[PDB]
Amino acid sequence: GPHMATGQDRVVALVDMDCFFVQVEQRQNPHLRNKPCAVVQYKSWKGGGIIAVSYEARAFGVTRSMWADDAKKLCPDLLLAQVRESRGKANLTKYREASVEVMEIMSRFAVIERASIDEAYVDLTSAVQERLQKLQGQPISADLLPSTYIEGLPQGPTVQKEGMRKQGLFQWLDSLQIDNLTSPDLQLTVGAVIVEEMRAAIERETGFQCSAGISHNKVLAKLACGLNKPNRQTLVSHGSVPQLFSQMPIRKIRSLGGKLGASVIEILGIEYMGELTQFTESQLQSHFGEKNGSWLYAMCRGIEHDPVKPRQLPKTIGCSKNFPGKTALATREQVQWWLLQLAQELEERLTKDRNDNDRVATQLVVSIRVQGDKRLSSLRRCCALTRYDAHKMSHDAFTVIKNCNTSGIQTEWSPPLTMLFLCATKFSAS
DNA sequence: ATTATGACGCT
DNA sequence: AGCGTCAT
Ligand SMILES: Nc1ncnc2c1ncn2[C@H]1C[C@H](O)[C@@H](COP(=O)(O)OP(=O)(O)OP(=O)(O)O)O1
Ligand SMILES: [Ca+2]
Repeated sequence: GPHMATGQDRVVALVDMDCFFVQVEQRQNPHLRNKPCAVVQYKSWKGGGIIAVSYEARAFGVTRSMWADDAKKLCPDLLLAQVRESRGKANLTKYREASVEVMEIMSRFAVIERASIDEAYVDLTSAVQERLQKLQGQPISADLLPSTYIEGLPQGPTVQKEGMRKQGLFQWLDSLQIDNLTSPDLQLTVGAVIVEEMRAAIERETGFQCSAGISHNKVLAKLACGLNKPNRQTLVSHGSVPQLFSQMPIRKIRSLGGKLGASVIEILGIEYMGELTQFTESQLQSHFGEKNGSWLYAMCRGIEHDPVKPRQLPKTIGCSKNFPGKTALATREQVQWWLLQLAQELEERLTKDRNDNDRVATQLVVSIRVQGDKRLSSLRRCCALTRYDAHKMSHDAFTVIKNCNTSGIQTEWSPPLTMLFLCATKFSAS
């Protein structure tokens, strides 16, 4: 009733760059623009592995993880851009720097939480309040929402996509009460106005297009973002939740895409998020734990309280390389040489980070995978990171893992290593 | 023979 | 600490 929380206290957005690495390469090489194209890493093995795909290529069925040779079978005219290779490994610097471009623009509008290389959450609550004070009861023109979809609309008593968009937007605005400055629906709408502005600035100043979700929390914002890709934004109101969730597979919600989501489905014998409303909070806690149970109880009602964390920079800086099948490292000289290569890229990135961001990493994490292990990581050890020196870091990394060697022979390494990973962590101000 | 990342929860 | 899960 009057004490039942509705989770409408915040305005939160999720900005998601469209086929990001592809856009980066297309900006650099105009020949790739408006073409079926993909970004690949390495080229020797089956033409290389695809890590990003343009929407033109997706129409042919091209997907991430697909080998370029196989993608060509579906899309013979597919164009390709290769990830830069340095010191024998893929180097993602161009995309990290492009990410910084976008993140710094978004930061002008509000505090952001860097979710990934090309996603950021935004808490627009305060900005919306300010903007509402300028409007002063003034209605919101549909012209201020040129790329916005209102989920669930149109509805009630045109066969084209854009036509439908406008009809929904019209119904939404027609029902708004611009008279109430505390109206959640109004707040969401102003949030979307600001996101239009943010997305316009991103495209103007970088050339990159993106999609966005606007709602009352991170999970709904994220879900909304994916509803109308690419180059569009979607508003998901609290009111839209029941119908939206009624046919929404549980795996579509952030954090429920893996084993937990599978267990929710199996244990409860349900398929859709909405079906969760029929269980008490205690019931959910009993199956999935105190934390998960509470989260699920609230989430299926469109309520979540995870805050947009003020963090624009990554917490860690890591370098990793796989050594599949026959290429698995089997000698001591091999292991040492590749640790050095990884350590050299790491030193380079750490030094840049220290100059730009006034901080120093204090811990070096070393991870390896042994041939046969199904897990991505077989072992993880840490040592002190006291100096940004590649030779020292590689030596220290070898030291902490050198006893993983079974070979009675000092020169041979067994079982062969199929993955090396160096990660700098635990930053302090400098 | 996907690969290269990155954040956070559990114990 | 070291491992697992989930995500771009
Ligand atoms: N599994 C992966 N391995 C390596 N790189 C990845 C992987 N997933 C994503 N990336 C990289 C390439 C992507 O361009 C970028 C952002 O990923 P993601 O948001 O999942 O898709 P995308 O931006 O390419 O397409 P979309 O338009 O659907 O968002 O990060
Ligand atoms: Ca993206």
